[PDB]
Amino acid sequence: GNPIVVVHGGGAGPISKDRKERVHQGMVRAATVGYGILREGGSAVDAVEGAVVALEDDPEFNAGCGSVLNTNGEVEMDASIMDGKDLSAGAVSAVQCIANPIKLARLVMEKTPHCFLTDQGAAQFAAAMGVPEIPGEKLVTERNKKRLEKEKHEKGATVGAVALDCKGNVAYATSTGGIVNKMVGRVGDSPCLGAGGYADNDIGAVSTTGHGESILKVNLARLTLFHIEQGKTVEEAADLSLGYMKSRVKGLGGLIVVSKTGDWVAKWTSTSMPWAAAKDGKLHFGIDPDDTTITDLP
Amino acid sequence: GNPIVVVHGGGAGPISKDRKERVHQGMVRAATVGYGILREGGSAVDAVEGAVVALEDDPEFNAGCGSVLNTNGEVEMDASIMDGKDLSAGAVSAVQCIANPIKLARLVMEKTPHCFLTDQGAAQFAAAMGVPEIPGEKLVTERNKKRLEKEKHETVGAVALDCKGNVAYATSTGGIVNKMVGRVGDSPCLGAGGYADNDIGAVSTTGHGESILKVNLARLTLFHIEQGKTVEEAADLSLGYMKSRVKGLGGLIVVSKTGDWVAKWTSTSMPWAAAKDGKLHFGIDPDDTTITDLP
Ligand code: NA
Ligand code: NA
Repeated sequence: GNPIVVVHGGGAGPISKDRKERVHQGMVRAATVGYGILREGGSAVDAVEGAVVALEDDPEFNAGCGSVLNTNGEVEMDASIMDGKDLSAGAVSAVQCIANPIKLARLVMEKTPHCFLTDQGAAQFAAAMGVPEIPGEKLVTERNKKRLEKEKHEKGATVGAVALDCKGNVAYATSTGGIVNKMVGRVGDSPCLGAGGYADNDIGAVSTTGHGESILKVNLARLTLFHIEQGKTVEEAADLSLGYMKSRVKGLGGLIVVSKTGDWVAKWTSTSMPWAAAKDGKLHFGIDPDDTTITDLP
Repeated sequence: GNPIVVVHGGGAGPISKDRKERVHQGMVRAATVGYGILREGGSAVDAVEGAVVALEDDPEFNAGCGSVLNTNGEVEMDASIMDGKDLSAGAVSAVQCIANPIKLARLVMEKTPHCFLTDQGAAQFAAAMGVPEIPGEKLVTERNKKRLEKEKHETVGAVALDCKGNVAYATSTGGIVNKMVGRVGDSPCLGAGGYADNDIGAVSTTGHGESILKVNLARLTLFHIEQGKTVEEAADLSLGYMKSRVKGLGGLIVVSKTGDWVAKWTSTSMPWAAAKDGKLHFGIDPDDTTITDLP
């Protein structure tokens, strides 16, 4: 039984030669953790969580440490995780002062009769679960402070993973800092099932990135899976769904897909999207269209 | 075109003879407001909002005043509204101390570059928009206080098709009895709480929120319509899937772009009403439909 892990960063382009290598190493690390969990017989859920925790902790990515700032220069995070076997899910929105929103989303799934907690109640739940509070300042990066000032002045005028485990289970995890200069309490697509991602053993798993409002309006992740159900390949499904978002709501973004049959793809309508996939002892990586590197994974 | 408005309450248990009549009058009033807006040439969005504001203000219904209580005996509300023309939307979650979450969801849609605000940020936005703050107690009913105590010791919506061919949905709720602080249901989530698309139709749902979210109930219903199923087949298939896959019960109302509509549920009951071609349709229990004329 051949397990697969696919990871994505946020559509980033253009980037400096030296930052491109840090992004590359970050993607490799996330996919290595994810694949490593799968190879030891771990679940698709553990794999996607492991991969996303890596990207949250990595300051080079828009999730956890490295999250973009809202209008007040604060880090407000969203995350969701879904299990394709029983459709079990966990999600958090407008979370602050925690290192790993995806672990909190996993906790919502496993420890509550719910699948979505927000802001104050999500903060209270994190405290009750013994999740350590970190200075909100430890999530803020200088690059994100500059981005915010740039955005505010111009106005003068989103990571994830999908997996198929050894037992045939599929899962997705999506985590974000949102959009630069967002309003206080703005909720994106990331914590919303069907938009931020979707996982179903009878179809496959999707994790998305891009303009959250657009992803929400088109239900991007569930839409992708609807084309797969209708007989389209993972590539056709991704193209059709992304294409529809572009034409209908003028939205750009990207997604990663894994079908129940083991087919996978990473596609985007934005400039770039860092991505990596691991399957059959091989690591696939890319950032720009039609520029992919494949290396052997012992 | 012939405009249509469909409204729903929350799935209800066997209720008292006199409570059924207040429920009936509430549903009639919501559909009357909705239909009245449509008949004057108003948009589908204005119609669904008008119908839902009525149900929020009505203490008989689980939205606005009459919202079920959370674990702390407080009212925390969720709402979403969508316009089928451009897929523009507005949603709010864990909102407190405001009379009309649906009006706040409409303001998110019209006055911000976003479509979903939560808790503290939604409250800040409401204040900046001049939305009056009401005491939490004004949203609390005695029936709800009893429900909470009972539970501890062990949801409304509208769809419309306007004269210009636009479709819309509005969904508003108090959530589930004894829910955790900050619990977000299906109601403010596009594709789950509802979905509106001029190229298909509009859906508004009710029931076990977690189940509705997991199956993407409203968008799922519309996928079946896209595949050639009638509004009735689509509703049955989607509700049936929620029941079998995630053990969830609930209900929904649908209006297709062609004018076909239906109200279906897997729960015990679901108060509903529909207005089209000067006629009002109403029911609570399966196959109890009453039809009356309206000039
Ligand atoms: Na990061
Ligand atoms: Na009410």
